[PDB]
Amino acid sequence: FVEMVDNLRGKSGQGYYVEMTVGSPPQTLNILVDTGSSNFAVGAAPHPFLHRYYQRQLSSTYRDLRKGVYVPYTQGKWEGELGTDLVSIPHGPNVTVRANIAAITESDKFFINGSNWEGILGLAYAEIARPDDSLEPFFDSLVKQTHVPNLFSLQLCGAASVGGSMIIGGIDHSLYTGSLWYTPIRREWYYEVIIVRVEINGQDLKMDCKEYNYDKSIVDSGTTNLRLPKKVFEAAVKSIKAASSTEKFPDGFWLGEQLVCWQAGTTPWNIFPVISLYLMGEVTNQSFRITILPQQYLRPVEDVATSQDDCYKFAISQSSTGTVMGAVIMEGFYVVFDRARKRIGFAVSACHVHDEFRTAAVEGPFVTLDMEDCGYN
Ligand SMILES: COc1cccc(-c2cccc(CCc3cccc(N)n3)c2)c1
Repeated sequence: FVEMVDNLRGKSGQGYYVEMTVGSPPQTLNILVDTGSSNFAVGAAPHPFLHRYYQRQLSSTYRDLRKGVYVPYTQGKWEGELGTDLVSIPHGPNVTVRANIAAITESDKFFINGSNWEGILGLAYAEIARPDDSLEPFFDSLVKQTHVPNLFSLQLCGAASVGGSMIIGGIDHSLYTGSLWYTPIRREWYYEVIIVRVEINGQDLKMDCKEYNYDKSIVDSGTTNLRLPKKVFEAAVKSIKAASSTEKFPDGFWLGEQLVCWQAGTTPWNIFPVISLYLMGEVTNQSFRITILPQQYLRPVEDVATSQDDCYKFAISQSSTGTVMGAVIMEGFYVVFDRARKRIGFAVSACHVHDEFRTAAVEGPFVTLDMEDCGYN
């Protein structure tokens, strides 16, 4: 696994990518690591933002599936042609696999101007694969065709340029301190989990916990923010705003509609409280909690040419589709996607940003009753 350490790169707000090769001879591409989707989709045409794209005509091992795929988002989409081909990960396990690949032939507001990735690796399960769950995800193909154990782990560091590790098939104990604590994957579609309690600064929100997971809570390397359902976001902001009334910021800030700036080196960490999410544990009536800092939910915006300050965007936002524990959360922790035992492990990341005051934490066990009632059906 030492070969796989530091195999991720990125830029803030723009995601974490791994090098992959597709076809024979190998074409190298940088591929976004996304635990919130289930298609391996890659640029296959010369869109002007792209450094590189998959040239199927150059590959002897390419096979057409003669079926297209169309994938909408709110504002934007990608569309493509399905096929299979041989896929490796240079700084991953020493194997080659025949995987489905969606050759992206048209898109809108998908690729990012200035980004250094050309595709997406969906690491979630077949249920949310498009056009349907019969299209086998990459990781399912990998596990099926090789002896790679059915698990992967992610250390997203952030740390301008960002970095991290994706350990495929195992865990590397150099990437975390203390103990791993595991929360069950409620259902294998997204990496769905259950949050059972939330504390801002130690003090809890006292909401029907069911709300915390209305209609989902998921772990998602492809979302920057900690996203929260309307009503939980509402309550959540209310307490953070209160926690932090010392200084003042507009209403738009909290809605992610304006940025906040303080002069270089002048940011007040401590007027902002820590956020603790209690996750369902492995055992009845037993939970654990992960604790993140404002340096996680207060994210720098790289360069604004209309300012000189240290400008941050408030990284919590509301959702119609549930809680999303994005890079804000994951950058605090080493996260183990233990597919084989249907559980996600969290430990303090050896690379998370800390000081000599407060620190990211994973703590347990706690006693929490009625954890099953926290899940929405
Ligand atoms: C931290 O990961 C990021 C940050 C910004 C943008 C993306 C990004 C951009 C275009 C496409 C995708 C993959 C599709 C997608 C959309 C929404 C949510 C998820 N998980 N995946 C990601 C990922």
